[PDB]
Amino acid sequence: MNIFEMLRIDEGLRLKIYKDTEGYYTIGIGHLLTKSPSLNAAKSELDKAIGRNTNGVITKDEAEKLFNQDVDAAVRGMLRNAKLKPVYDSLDAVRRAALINMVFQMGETGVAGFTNSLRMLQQKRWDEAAVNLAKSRWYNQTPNRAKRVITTFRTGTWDAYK
Ligand SMILES: [Cl-]
Ligand SMILES: [Cl-]
Repeated sequence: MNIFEMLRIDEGLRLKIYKDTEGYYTIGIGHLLTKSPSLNAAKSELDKAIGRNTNGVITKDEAEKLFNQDVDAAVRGMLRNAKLKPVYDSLDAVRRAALINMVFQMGETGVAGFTNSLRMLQQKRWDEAAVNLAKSRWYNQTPNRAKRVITTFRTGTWDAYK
């Protein structure tokens, strides 16, 4: 199992523009298009992303291509993030995946704000972090997804994903 799979599980795959759990226009494998309330805006941002006149629908390959870009960008962002980098580097491979998941869902900034948890993760205080991580909006909004990631950080395994 790996990040792509892991994120393909949490995010799903949709070939037609849709609203995310927050109501934002999204497409593909959790590819946010816009925070705008306008579907035209989203159709536009879509076409710009694809390089074609899509009409709110893309192929799977297209989806996968956006997905690749997004994973790459997320990593790269993390690595350029002073609060993030260090934690990331301290982690083992599985847990790194858990962090990237979060980052993809929530944005580096979003994630860089879980200071306490971040710190606990860095100290490898798994149970503590898992509890800390759970005191969050994120957990309360998307409990299941959140629990998956939390287990992964706590256990260092893919269990939650099997
Ligand atoms: Cl893009
Ligand atoms: Cl959920």
